[PDB]
Amino acid sequence: HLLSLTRRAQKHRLRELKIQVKEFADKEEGGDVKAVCLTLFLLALRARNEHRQADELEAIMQGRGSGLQPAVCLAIRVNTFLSCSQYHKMYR
DNA sequence: CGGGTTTTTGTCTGGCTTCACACTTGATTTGCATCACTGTGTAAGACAGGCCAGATCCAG
Repeated sequence: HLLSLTRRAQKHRLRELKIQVKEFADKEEGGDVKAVCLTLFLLALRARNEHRQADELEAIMQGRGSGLQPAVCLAIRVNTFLSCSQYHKMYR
């Protein structure tokens, strides 16, 4: 079952398709394999109605800091009736 | 009871990455320990004793 083996074998299996994608990228974008594969996988996720994972992927492709400032954490801790102990529990 | 037919993979091989890898040291940020209290335990039932009430016996 593919997507479960290790490397150097799944390659040997998908070598034909990989060289075809390489030819297509060379013909279209001259070798921009990374971007075209990213777009193909994003649309493949969107086809199966998996917007959450696709959004997470397109957000991490930037690699960004999704950290909340302490004001927002304080607002959440106050306006939701949370004791400091339970908030610390959730935090850890 | 073991001859063929496909996966499943470290390998050779040297030349290239993005990553990895040694003292400071003063603040700076986490992470953990410490201390005085806490809330849930939350209505009835069995029994002895005193008390009159009306019944229990006694008298000429």
